Amino acid sequence: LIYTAGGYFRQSLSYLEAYNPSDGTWLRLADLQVPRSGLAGCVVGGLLYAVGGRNNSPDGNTDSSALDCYNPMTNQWSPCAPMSVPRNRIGVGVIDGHIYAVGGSHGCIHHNSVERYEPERDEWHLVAPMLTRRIGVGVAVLNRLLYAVGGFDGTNRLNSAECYYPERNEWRMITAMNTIRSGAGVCVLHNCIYAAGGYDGQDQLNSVERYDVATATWTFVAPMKHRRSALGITVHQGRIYVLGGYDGHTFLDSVECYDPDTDTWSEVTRMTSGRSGVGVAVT
Repeated sequence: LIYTAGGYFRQSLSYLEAYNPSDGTWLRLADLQVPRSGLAGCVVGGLLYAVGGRNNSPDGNTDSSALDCYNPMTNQWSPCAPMSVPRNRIGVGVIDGHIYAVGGSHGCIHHNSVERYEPERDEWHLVAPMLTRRIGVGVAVLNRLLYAVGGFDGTNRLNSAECYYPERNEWRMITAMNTIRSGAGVCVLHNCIYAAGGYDGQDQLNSVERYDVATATWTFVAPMKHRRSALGITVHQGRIYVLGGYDGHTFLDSVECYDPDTDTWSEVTRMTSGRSGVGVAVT
């Protein structure tokens, strides 16, 4: 099932909920220990991890270096070692069972730094920094290479993407997206890096485009029905789901589903309550 952790609606949230695309219904689980928005989620060894973010509350706005791990058959969170720095609006990806933490912000500092986590050793380690400072960065893994896509460097929203090679611990710029996207949902479906929605400094976006590594080309596909940034994104049974986000007016509860065979989006469910800035992963 598709798990959503954290989010924002008037304050950062602690919710953990699971949607099942078969039954159409939602299941409510254990709260995060600390509320977080702007976090990322991923799954390693079947366990779901919540990475970075910020606790935006009536009493504070503290950026998060936390890493916490949740177990689906214990329904228990337990803390792991924290990162070198707080990273709000972080991106994450998984290569070889290891979590890479990319970019994000701490106050007015916009990180280009990156670090890697080891679940069997509960250790963070710093790797090579990106070429670009990127908050609201989208991250994807394809052929075991790590891609950092879009974001905001503090002045400009970005259409650039760059690629990390783990045996070359070096960053390489690639072909830019057609669209500037901060806070897009970025995932891999088929064997393309998809970038959906986001914010370009003027409008929240409903357009979607995908990267083919062999031809180094980005191509548009069908747009979502409603513009959205700070969406959670995941792939389930060969299909993309986008969860919530902010459309410039409303915190959406809409969940849209992209069918790649038809190049069609459909509204499939409502989240229990509208929210943005979640971490999503499937297990």
